[PDB]
Amino acid sequence: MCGTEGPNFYVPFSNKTGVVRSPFEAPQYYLAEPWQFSMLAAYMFLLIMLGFPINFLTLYVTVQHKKLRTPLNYILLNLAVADLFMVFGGFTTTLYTSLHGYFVFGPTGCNLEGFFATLGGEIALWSLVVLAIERYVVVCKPMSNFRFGENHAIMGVAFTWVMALACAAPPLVGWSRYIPEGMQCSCGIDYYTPHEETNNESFVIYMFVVHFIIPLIVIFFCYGQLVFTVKEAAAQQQESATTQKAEKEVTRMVIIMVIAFLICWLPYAGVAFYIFTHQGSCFGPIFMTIPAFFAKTSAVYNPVIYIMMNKQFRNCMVTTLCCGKN
Ligand SMILES: *[C@@H]1O[C@H](CO)[C@@H](O[C@@H]2O[C@H](CO)[C@@H](O[C@@H]3O[C@H](CO[C@H]4O[C@H](CO)[C@@H](O)[C@H](O)[C@@H]4O)[C@@H](O)[C@H](O[C@H]4O[C@H](CO)[C@@H](O)[C@H](O)[C@@H]4O)[C@@H]3O)[C@H](O)[C@H]2NC(C)=O)[C@H](O)[C@H]1NC(C)=O
Ligand SMILES: O=C1N=C(CC(=O)N2CCC3(CC2)Oc2ccccc2O3)CC=C1Cl
Ligand SMILES: CCCCCCCCO[C@@H]1O[C@H](CO)[C@@H](O)[C@H](O)[C@H]1O
Ligand SMILES: CCCCCCCCO[C@@H]1O[C@H](CO)[C@@H](O)[C@H](O)[C@H]1O
Ligand SMILES: CCCCCCCCO[C@@H]1O[C@H](CO)[C@@H](O)[C@H](O)[C@H]1O
Ligand SMILES: CCCCCCCCO[C@@H]1O[C@H](CO)[C@@H](O)[C@H](O)[C@H]1O
Ligand SMILES: CCCCCCCCO[C@@H]1O[C@H](CO)[C@@H](O)[C@H](O)[C@H]1O
Ligand SMILES: *C(=O)CCCCCCCCCCCCCCC
Repeated sequence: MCGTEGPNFYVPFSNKTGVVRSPFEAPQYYLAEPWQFSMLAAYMFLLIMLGFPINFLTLYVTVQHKKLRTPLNYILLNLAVADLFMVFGGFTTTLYTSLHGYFVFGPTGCNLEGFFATLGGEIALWSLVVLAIERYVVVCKPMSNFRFGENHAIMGVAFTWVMALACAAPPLVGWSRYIPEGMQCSCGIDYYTPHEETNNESFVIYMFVVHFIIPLIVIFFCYGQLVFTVKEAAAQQQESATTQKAEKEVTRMVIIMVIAFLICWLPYAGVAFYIFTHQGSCFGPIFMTIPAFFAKTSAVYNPVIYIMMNKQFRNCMVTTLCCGKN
């Protein structure tokens, strides 16, 4: 008796005192104090205020700077758009519901806000995967006579939308479901409930393997094989000081990317390990929602790492911000 079940929701609080209400109808202040809902709102405001300009400025400077519109950069524009789906489909909605203390848009808004928030983060995820595959193909040259062009870059972008739809869409048609999560102001995939009518179990396994394990293996193989290729080539040109400098910065950048991906990936595995073991107990409105809580920040630090630290974009954006000068 950990929570209160209802049609289209699961509140992580016991109704033995009769105070639980539908997360679609009334504030959930038994889950958390009003000021904690405010701090949830303040966190969404921070994400909006950092995440909109950075990701929008990424799209804007690409319009103003011809050098950025290369095919290898398409997937980074895709990342920028995905983060904007997170900012507007997710963070902005959640700022609004947060300040009511429940999901005021009803179950219909739940499927909508759950779709677009989930799609956004899933496109971002697979953009980091596709970018690693592309960099691996361009550097390690696994295919004999191959040249990466506009057509290949478009396939990569389309591929992320297919993978994101492969996660975000089934809950609208009967495999898993969208429900309010945590403090009941955002909607998402149901990992909290063994809903047999929508076969929640097999979807969690499908998510764990296809949308969690596979991304880690591809990112690690590709980038590891790339660092290996760059390090062997540098080893054969050791008197080229710039080749050595270029080798160090590629390695340093792969480490930053992979570490930043683990900062978002390991919390889910940490919580996962707390459900493989420690299966019996109940989970508060914060337990499985801690990884989701902190993964939202990827809408800010991913463009900082992949776009803002890109030597090209950085100078482009400085010129754009500075009305053309410097
Ligand atoms: C967590 O647990 C609580 C406690 O059980 C649930 O809240 C109760 O929900 C039931 C309905 O499911 C509520 O019952 C309905 O109350 C209506 C209003 O009652 C108030 O006003 C009357 C005077 O009209 C007072 O006497 C009473 O004390 C209340 O203050 C009634 O109009 C309803 O009557 C209709 O339905 C019943 C059958 O349930 C019939 O017998 C009647 O003839 C009539 O058709 C009904 O009684 C109850 O008031 C709620 N209690 C509280 C404390 O809120 C939550 O739903 C549950 N949470 C979740 C998420 O499930
Ligand atoms: O790679 C990633 N994939 C992500 C996709 C996603 O939203 N998640 C759904 C919940 C998920 C997988 C992760 O976490 C689980 C823990 C235990 C059992 C099943 C699980 O499914 C997010 C972030 C990264 Cl870094
Ligand atoms: C830098 C560390 C920040 C920690 C913030 C913890 C704030 C706790 O603050 C307390 O929380 C209670 C919760 O109901 C309130 O009722 C108390 O009035 C309040 O003082
Ligand atoms: C840009 C941010 C807009 C925030 C809009 C918050 C509106 C909150 O609305 C409030 O919700 C309460 C229920 O929790 C009602 O009881 C109040 O009457 C109502 O004013
Ligand atoms: C150190 C602070 C950790 C705070 C963890 C808070 C977990 C609350 O859960 C949160 O509820 C929100 C409302 O539905 C959701 O939109 C968020 O995705 C979810 O993480
Ligand atoms: C480094 C990887 C970048 C992308 C990380 C995506 C994390 C997505 O996080 C997911 O967001 C959904 C919608 O808010 C929630 O329903 C899920 O509970 C949550 O895990
Ligand atoms: C996804 C896999 C990421 C691969 C990161 C490789 C980091 C290797 O890092 C390198 O290791 C060398 C070991 O001799 C050290 O000598 C170098 O100083 C160091 O740059
Ligand atoms: C040229 O490259 C710079 C052009 C002039 C920009 C100077 C203004 C920058 C201010 C940005 C930070 C504002 C902080 C607001 C915080 C709420």
